[PDB]
This record gives sequence, C-alpha cells and structure tokens, in this order.
Amino acid sequence: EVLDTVPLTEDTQYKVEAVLLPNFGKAATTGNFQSRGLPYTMSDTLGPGAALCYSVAVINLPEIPDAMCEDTMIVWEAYRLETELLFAPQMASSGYQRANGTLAGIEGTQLYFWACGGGPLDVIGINPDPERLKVNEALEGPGNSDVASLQALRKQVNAANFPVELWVADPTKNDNTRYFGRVVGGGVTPPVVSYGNQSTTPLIDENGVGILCTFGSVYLTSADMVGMTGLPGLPTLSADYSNQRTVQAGYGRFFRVHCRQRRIK
Amino acid sequence: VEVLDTVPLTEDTQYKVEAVLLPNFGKAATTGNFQSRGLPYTMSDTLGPGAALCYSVAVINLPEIPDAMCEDTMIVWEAYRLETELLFAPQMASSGYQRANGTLAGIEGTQLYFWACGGGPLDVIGINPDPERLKVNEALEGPGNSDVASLQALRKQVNAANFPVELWVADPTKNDNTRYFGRVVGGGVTPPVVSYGNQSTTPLIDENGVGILCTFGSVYLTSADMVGMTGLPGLPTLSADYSNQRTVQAGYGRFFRVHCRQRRIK
Amino acid sequence: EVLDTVPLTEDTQYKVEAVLLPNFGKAAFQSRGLPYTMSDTLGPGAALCYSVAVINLPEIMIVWEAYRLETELLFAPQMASSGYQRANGTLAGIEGTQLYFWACGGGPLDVIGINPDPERLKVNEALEGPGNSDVASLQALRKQVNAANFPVELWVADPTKNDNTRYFGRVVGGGVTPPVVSYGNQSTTPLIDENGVGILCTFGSVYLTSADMVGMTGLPGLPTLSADYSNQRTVQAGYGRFFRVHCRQRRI
Amino acid sequence: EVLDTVPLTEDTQYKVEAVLLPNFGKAATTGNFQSRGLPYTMSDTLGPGAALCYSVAVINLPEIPDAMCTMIVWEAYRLETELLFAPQMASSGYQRANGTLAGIEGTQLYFWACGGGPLDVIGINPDPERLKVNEALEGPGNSDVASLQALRKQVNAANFPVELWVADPTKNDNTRYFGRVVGGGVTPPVVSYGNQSTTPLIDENGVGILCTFGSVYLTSADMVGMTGLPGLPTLSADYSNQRTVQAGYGRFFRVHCRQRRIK
Amino acid sequence: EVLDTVPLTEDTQYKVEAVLLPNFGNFQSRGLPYTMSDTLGPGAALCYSVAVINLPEIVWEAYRLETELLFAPQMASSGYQRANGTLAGIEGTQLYFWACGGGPLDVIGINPDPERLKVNEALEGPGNSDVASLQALRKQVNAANFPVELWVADPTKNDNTRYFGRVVGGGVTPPVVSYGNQSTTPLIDENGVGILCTFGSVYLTSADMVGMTGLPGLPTLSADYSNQRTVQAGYGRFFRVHCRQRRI
Repeated sequence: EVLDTVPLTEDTQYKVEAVLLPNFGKAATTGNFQSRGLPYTMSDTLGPGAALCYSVAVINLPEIPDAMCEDTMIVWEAYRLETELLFAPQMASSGYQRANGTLAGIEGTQLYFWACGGGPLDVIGINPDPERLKVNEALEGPGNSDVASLQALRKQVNAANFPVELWVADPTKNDNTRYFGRVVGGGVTPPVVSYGNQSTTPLIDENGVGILCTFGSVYLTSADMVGMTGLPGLPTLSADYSNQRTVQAGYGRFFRVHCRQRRIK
Repeated sequence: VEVLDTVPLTEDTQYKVEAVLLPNFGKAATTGNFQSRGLPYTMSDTLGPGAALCYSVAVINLPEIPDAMCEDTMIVWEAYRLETELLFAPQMASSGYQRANGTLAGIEGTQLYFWACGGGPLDVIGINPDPERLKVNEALEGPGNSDVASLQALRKQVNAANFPVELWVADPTKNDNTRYFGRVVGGGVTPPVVSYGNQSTTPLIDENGVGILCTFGSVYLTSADMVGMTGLPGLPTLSADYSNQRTVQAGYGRFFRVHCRQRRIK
Repeated sequence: EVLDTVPLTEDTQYKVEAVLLPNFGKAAFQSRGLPYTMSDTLGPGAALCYSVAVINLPEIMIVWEAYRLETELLFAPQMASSGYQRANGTLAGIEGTQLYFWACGGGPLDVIGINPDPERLKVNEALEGPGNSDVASLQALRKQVNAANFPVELWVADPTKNDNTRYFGRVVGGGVTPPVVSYGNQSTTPLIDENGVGILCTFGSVYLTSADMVGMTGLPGLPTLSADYSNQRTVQAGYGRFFRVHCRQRRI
Repeated sequence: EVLDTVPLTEDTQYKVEAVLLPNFGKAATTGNFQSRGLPYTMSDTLGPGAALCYSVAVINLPEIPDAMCTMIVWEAYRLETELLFAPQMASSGYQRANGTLAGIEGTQLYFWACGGGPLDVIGINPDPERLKVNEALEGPGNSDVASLQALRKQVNAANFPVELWVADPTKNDNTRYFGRVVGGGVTPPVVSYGNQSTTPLIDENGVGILCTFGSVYLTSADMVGMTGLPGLPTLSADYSNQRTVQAGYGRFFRVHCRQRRIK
Repeated sequence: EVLDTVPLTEDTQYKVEAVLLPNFGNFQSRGLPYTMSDTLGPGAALCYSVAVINLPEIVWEAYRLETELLFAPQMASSGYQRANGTLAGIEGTQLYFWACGGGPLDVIGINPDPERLKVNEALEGPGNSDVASLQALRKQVNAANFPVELWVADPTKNDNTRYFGRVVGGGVTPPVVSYGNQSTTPLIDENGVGILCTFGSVYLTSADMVGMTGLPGLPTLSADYSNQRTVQAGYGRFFRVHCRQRRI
C-alpha cells in the first residue's frame, strides 16, 4: 500500500553515483575487473575469465529518522536515473584484418543491459543447448532447460559469477526493479554505442511510483558486451588467430540514481 | 454487439494475468514440442516437423464474473493493455565458429517476431510461397495451394501447436477481436537485434476506447520468435560441409502481462 | 470548391476493405515472377507491375470522402522456399532491391515514365513503355496507372500531379540487401490535407494502387547466389496488400 | 528589421513548384541533365560528365504592387520536397560472384536547400596533393579543412561538384539546407518519398526565407550510389571502368510563400 | 548558488560562432598513415579539437547551441577496391563527439590493453587502467594532444559541461553523416540552468572520425596497401553558442 511522497526538502532527497566496472567473473565473492577477458576460445565451453558476467553494486542509503509512525513507514524511492556507457573507438588496440587490408576494430555479438531495483535482479537460467554447451563450474550453471518454463532454474544476481550468456532477467518477477537489455547477434556485426550527460530515464510506474528501497539499499546491475577483438598489432579475423579472439566490454557503466522519500502502509 | 460503459474500477473489477509462451517446433497438433532450437532444418525443399518453427499458443482462463447477465446485457473482461517481452541471451560458444573470419559465428539469418492477443484464436491465411516446389510434412498444418492472399486462399484459426510460421500469415480481413504485430527480416546472414525490458507497454484499445472483449472467459495469446539460425557449440559453421547442422534459433520464451477491466455489452 | 462534411450518421459513413494481389503483368496474380534473368531486357511475367483496384462505393453534389486508411503487407519468413548458399553453408533467404508503395485516390495514379538507361535497357512490347527520358523533365512521358502492365522499374509517382491521391514509397537498393517487413492491425494513416479534406471520390469509386517487391529468391531446396543458378533468380513480391478505407460524405 | 506578415488573402499568398534535374555539369552556363554520368573511373581525377554537381533553380516571384512605404517581400515559410526514383534491377548489371543482380550501391549524398540567394559553399579538397579536378569544374583550391582560408563561393552555376563543395554554416543566413552523406563502396541506398510530408522553413522568431531579390533559389543533389551497365557484369575488377554514378531522376519542390513587411 | 536571469535586452544576450578544425596533434582532415602496428603515433591518431572563445566583459550563461559536421562524399579521393570492382569510399570505426562547457572537458584515461597497446610520448598517455575505476587517470582536455582512442568524457565530473558522443566499431562499417542549419540543441538542466561561463569564456571540444581511407586513384582494402590506410576526419565542426546573463 503506497501513500504520498514526503514533501521535498534538502533532507528528503538523496542522489548517489556509481561506476560499475566490467566483470569477467572467476569467483562468487570477488569480481575480476577488466574490460577485455581471457581469449574466449572456439570451444564448446564457457571459461572463467573469458565469459562476461553481470556487474553488480549494492549502495546503502541513509537512515531516515522517525521512519515508522502509526501504521506507516517512510522509505527511499528511486524515481529517476541517468546511465551512460564509458567507451572509446578501438583502432590500434584491436588488431588488423589482412583480407580487407585494414584495422579489424570491434565486431560481433553484443549485449547492453542495465537494471536498478530494491533487491538483487531476478534471473532465469537457460542453457541454449543443454546437450552440448558446457559451463566451467566456477560460473553459475544455468541447469538443463533451454526454455523459460516454470521448471527453469531461477536465482538472483547477488554474486560476481553469473554469465550473461546463461542468465536472463526474469519478467515474471523483478516487480521492484526496472531493467532494459539489447542483444545483437552475428560474428562480424558492427557495434554502435552512444553516450552523453543530458539523457535521463524515469523509473516510475503507471501510478507514479518508483523503486521502493524497503531493504535500505539500491541495487544496480549491468552488462555491456561491445563485441570481440583481436590483440594490438597482430592479425585477427582469420583462422590462425581465432585462439586470440577476446570479448570486449565497456570500460564501465555510470549510474546516477535520484531518490525521494515515500510513505507506505 | 453494442459496447456500453466500463464498470467502475475497483479491486474486483480489474485483473491482470501473466504467461510465458514457450517455443514450439510442432510435431503434432495437441502436444507442443517446447525447445528453443529445432532439429537441423536441412537444405532441402521440405519443411519437417521438429525443424520448422510453429506458432506458440496459450489460452488463459480469466476469473468468473458473478451476476454478469441482465436481460440483453452482460459484463465481460476487457483486455485494454499488455506488456510483452522476448527472453533471449547473446549466443557465443553456443553457436559455433566460422573459419573464414576466424571468429564466433553467432546467430544470423531470417527472422520473425510476432505476437497476438485476442478473445479467441488468431485468424490466419495459408500461403505456400511456391505451391509446385515447396513441400510440407503431413504432421504440419498444410496451407493449401495459393501463393497469394486471395479470397480463395485457405483460412484457419491457430488452435493447435503445428502451424508453421513459414506457411500461415495473420489475416487482416478478420481478427476483429485480436490485436497483432509482426516483423520479418530476410537474408541468410542478417544479424538479429532483440530488445527487452519491463517498462514498455502496448495499448489494445481501438479508436472508440474498446479493448479485446474476452467474451468466452479466456484470453488467447499467440507468438512466434525466430531469431535466426545457428550452428552447434564448439564446431565449424557457415561453410558448405556443415550446412546439414544449421538449426533454427528461437526465443527462449515470450512473456505477456495482460491487463483487464470489466465492460458491459448489449 | 469543397464545402462542409455531411453530418455523421450510419448512412453517411462507409468503409471498405480490399486485398490487392501481386501482379507480374503480361498485358493491359502470382507472388513470384518468372525468372528475371541477368540480361538487359525486362520481360512480361518477370517484372513486377503495379497492382490496381477500383472499388465501387455506394450511390448517394455530395461525394464520398476517404479520410483515413489502414494498410498492411502480407508476408511470411522465407526459409526452405528460397534455397541455400553454399559459400556460407546456410539458407539464402530473400535479399536484394526492394520497393514498398501504396496509393489511395479518387482516380488512377499519375506517373512519370523513366528509362534509367535509354540506350541500353530494353523493355518487352507487352509492358507499358516509359519513353526515352532518364530524367523527370517536362518531356518525360506522363500516364495514369489504369491497367495491369505498368512496371515499377519504369514508372514513378508524379509529384506535380496526384492532387487527389495520397501515396508513399520506399526503395532499397543493392543485390544482397536484407529486407525488413512489418505488419499489424493497429496502425492507421490519415488522408486529410492542411484544410481537413481527404480524397474526394468524384467518380463514385476509390482507386487503390500498390507494389511490394521484397527482393529476389532462388527456388526451394536448391543452390542459389552463385553464377550457375543466376538464370533461376526470381522476384519475390508480397502475398498481398490489405487496405481498409474509411469514407464520409462531403458536399462539393 | 522583420515586422508583421501581411494579412492573408488570395493575393498575399503564392506557391510554386519545380523539378530540379540531375546535373553532371560539363560547363558553367548550361547543365548536363542526365541521371547517370559518364564512367567515373578508378582514377585520381574527377572527370567532367562523371562527377555529380549541384542542381540549381532560380524561380522569379510575382511583383507585389505598392510594395514600398518599410517594404513588402515574399517570405517562403514551408516547402515540400521529394526525390523521384525507381528500383534499379535489369538496369544495373549483375554480380557474377553472387549470381544475382548488382543493384545500386555505394557512397551517397542527399541534399536540398532553399534560400533568398545562391547557396554559400566552402571549397575543400580532401587530399590537395593527390586528388585532381578537371578544369571545366569549379576547383576548390588547396585547403583540406574548413578554415577561414578555405575558398568560399556561391553555387551560381552548373559545374560545382558535390565531392568538393560543402554548404557553409558560417553563412547561409537566408537559406535553409539539409544534407546526408553515406560512405562505403557497397552500401545499400534507402530512398523514401510521398506526397504527405512537409518541411517548415521558419526560424526561432517565426520568420522564413525572405526573398528580397524577387526570386527563390533552390539547390539540390541526390547521388543514390553507383551502378554498372544493363546486362553486363559489375562489382568485379574487370568491369570497374564502367562503374557510373547513379543520381535521382529529379527532385520535386513545392514552395509556399506569403507576404512579410520589413524595415 | 544560481539566482535569476538578467532581463533580456540587446546588451544581455550574445552569440558566437566557431569552426573547430580536425587535429592529429596541427590541422588536417586526413592523418599520416595510421599503420597496422601496436602503437599510436603523433599525426596518425585523431586527438580532440578544442577552442576557448572569450566572451564580452553576473556571468554569461550558454543555454542553446547549434553544431554541424562539415563533410562531403568521398569518391575518387578514397581509392578503389579490386575485390568489388568499385570505389572503396570511407569505412571503418567512427567517433562523433561534441562538448560545450564553462571550463575544459573532464576526461578519464583508459588504455584498452595496458600490456600491449603503446602510446608515443608526444601524446597524452592515459596511464595503466583498462577500466573506469577511481584509480583511472583523470585529466582535463586543455591541450591539442589528447588521443580520442585513449580519453573518454568523465560522467562523474563535467557538472558545467554538456557533451554527446557516438562510437561505431568494425573495420568496414559505412559511415552516415547528416548536417543542416535548422537543428538546435538546448543546454539547460532540469532547473532551467545552462552552462555558466564563470571564466568569461566558453569552452568547445569536438572529435569527428568518419572512418578510414585509401589514397586517391590507388588500390586499398587489400593487404599490400594496409600501410597507406589513413584516418578520415570531418572537415570541421561548426558551433553557434547562444548566451544570456545570469546572476550567480
């Protein structure tokens, strides 16, 4: 039961910024912050350090004095955010394609994903080919379903080792989270990344209600796979160099989250 | 049917329901074949069951409305808005590698993204794009022999799991109590672009403010999401010798949330 | 001189539907043509022509005014139907040059005839010949699409006329370009001008014209996109183009 | 000083239509109206008849009786413009390697302008040392950058190549223009057209193009890409000496004028 | 503390124009050959362009701007590709960037491969981080030698600068450039406040890499000619900045 916002003052408003760093997770409890992974390989197995995992940040919010009074409590409500991907054009850094006599640049399959909620992101585990695709056991294994059935494995992203190839935001949950993702397929598809500091993203639902941070924190999740790359000053996009193809992630993803106070029953 | 006023909004006169429609490479009418990759599609002239993507359907029962009938009027659920999202992840090791470009192959090729929401099954037109040369296995719903959407082309409703999306098109001359949208992309190496999120919404109301009238007590959902084709994990693809392994890649599922209110009709 | 609309009743409003079928016109319906060839010559049966419908409206100076339409392209993904490309070890699909065009007017569509290469491009006698201009000059041939044999490669909607028609077209070039087709039953298209006046159907009918070339295709289950099979490439059209035209009464 | 519009009557409003034809200029005073050029060549030199030049039209407007008191002038406040073009199939040759029609592809430019005088342009040679320009065409001088020293002219003739002359954003105070460039050698073109779109020409103060010289000046260029010849191979080295620029068939303009008082 | 705008007159409003020229830190629209090496070299790598425009002697508040890229189609200028029997044109990786602020642009230095990507000493080195951590080098673009491959607008700062960038990857990607003199860009924040020019100047920054190119009339997009591939920049980026007065 959501009631009214507390009248706006300096004390009833709070904003916070964070930069989520790319994470080729190798462990649950600690991230591996690097914007390029280990070589991905042309194998049937996702390897730790090679596969891009979700990035997460949990940001504690200030205590609200006299929060509980009568049957109502006051909580922080995140009602708007700005987010931006940090990235530069890749030239000398990404190797050369002999067949086209030029720089290879970044290309291939992509994912651009962000979420903001009052708890960790609900996800579904899907193995696109449960018989043939293998997942190193240091990464969160998605179970045996290739479809998003009631039986598919469900978890929350509370750790550094959830590969983006295996875990999808769960639309049947995430009732107190907003999220947005874009996937691009193909192996040579060019990426297009835009950024700036004038755009903003509202977080309010149809009733004017944002994310209710009833656990005292705001939870951020992201993943930004820009494509694949070769190594600087070496050939790529040729059979002999497939063993060096590497995932290129964004340099980081900036968030600015705006909060106000909201009374709930 | 004359549409009267909405019933005043309360907790009891509004209802929302969720479903996830799973991909189906139909092999039979009454039982779906829920998998997100088919059997190898083949380079042949014949659509085979398990290989060809079929429409997914769900029929979702809505709550009984007590005391709904008065003389010449009744109260029914009206679906006025929906959210729908495709579930999908980037495909990397799962989709093989292309030697010629020394990199992962990923998903590419011909695509279809389709959804429908209505008060009964989706009306479709059967079209064979080449009636003389394109063959269809008898386990699948055969579209008949028209290559054009003439008055004579076969018409059916999608009431089973074995209607291939390659052979059956939403019928714009019918579907007066269904809303639908589809997007087709051609080519054999075309990259897919899929987006999803839980903030977008789709109104279902017509120019008179009237949504889908779920007069039979259920809402009918239909979908198809072919993201492209794929090779097998860790193996070479996009080369002549491995064409017999190319497989259709479907979405993992299609989410719907349907919002309903009550409407009196006369 | 256009005056006021007639007050709205059940009798002063009319809507009609039609599905125009693809036409590879041979003289003045199939969704794939005869093989197109790599040659310098457009053939009847190979080249896509405009589709036309003249739809009679009810007897009622008051005339019917079309103020809004819905239009949708009917099409399915092409997989086994379009053959395979050995070089990429996968299905070929539909690709290449495209045209998506519709018009709605109170008479036939005004067009300009253009031969893009008057010295070298040849046109079979069964098709409506565009004359000898490669530019939309005053001298370029002007006709109306009142028959089934106007090839879309040779006739372009005339923006100096069509004062009582609305039209829209999109051309995509290239030979391997992927097509993108969308359709649904919720979109709609107003037909009214700056002064609130739609199409005035002064002959007692509404005139529809369309062309939907989605690209080229090989034959089912056979190799394509290679030299040996170049003589088998065929134009893929849409299966049909749906129109719903909404009319009211207008005093002239 | 711009004052008020004249109260709208039949006499205080005027609209005019034109179709600007493609021009592969070979001389200054006379256009060369064709929608395909001579073969462009794979050379370091822009050839006359091969390089697309800007198309221009200057349209005289009606005399306004008792215009001076302040003076009344025609103000162009809105226009419609559309490209005339058809799909190119048999006309554009075949790509042997892919066993299909080549169609139109490659580098593109779609440009229009409408103003009260000729378009102001900057001359830029993208490689002053190595790119050569036939002497029948307006040479852009020796700057590869849009500096204060770059050659400046107006498009007052039929021989300004679009590869060498860019609309000048430091001038054109009484012109509106828009351009789109697409690179690459095999990029597919997308052209749309219709008779329902419109383009406003009014600025922040609601003032359009003031036609103080008694005419409206139209400028355009529509390079759709390159093409081979009908029934012949293309997109292969052996036939590269036949690759030709494909222009639009024409560009339609309808320009809407009203009367405006100025001081 | 931001107070009220000063009432509008002829005196309290000011606009200024500039064209920022491409800078391979210095003004040329094609660099030296870029090389297929592991090393960014001076004159081959595109750097940010900068202009500091002094304003007339309360501070000036830039509330609106127009910006456009100057560029022409590249045909004979960009070489020929034998494999497709036609002109190569411009293609490849791209950046289109502009910024307008009351001081220099705040940037973060990032080396995308600290172990292998090398940077010539004449260019501003980004330090050793491949991620935008608190540890990543932080600088302002106040010189002509900041490579756009190494320095990214800092979203954690730039509180008095507006910026926008677009990056396109790949080695053969076609560029699409649009321009015109009717579009405009507001610079005001949610409170109606623009760029406060508290040093009495407006600071402009830009980068426009349209792709790569071969030399005129010569083969390109083939191995033997890779040592001739060169970055193609825009011919210039125009700005018109609109200013009013604001009590501070």
